Amino acid sequence: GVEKTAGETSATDTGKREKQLQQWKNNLKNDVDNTILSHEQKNEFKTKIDETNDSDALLELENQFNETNRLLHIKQHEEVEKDKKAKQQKTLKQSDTKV
Repeated sequence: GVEKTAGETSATDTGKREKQLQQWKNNLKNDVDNTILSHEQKNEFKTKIDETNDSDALLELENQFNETNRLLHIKQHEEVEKDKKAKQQKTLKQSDTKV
């Protein structure tokens, strides 16, 4: 059928679906703000979530911030253990008997 039609290709649709998207966008930006993402990363995801009408790319943004947050919980845990169990460094004796 049609392709990338060079002209005045103006979509009169997406205005109704946007209402449904807005509630979903609020949900995603809430989770993004509740997660341990950096100040820049929170704003970074929120911007995309608002600008994206593409439901598939919104599903991708979920996969992205949940991944970023997961990577953060793993990285930051090791950095917490670094200070919390810094017994081979100038630190108090938090002798955390745990692995």
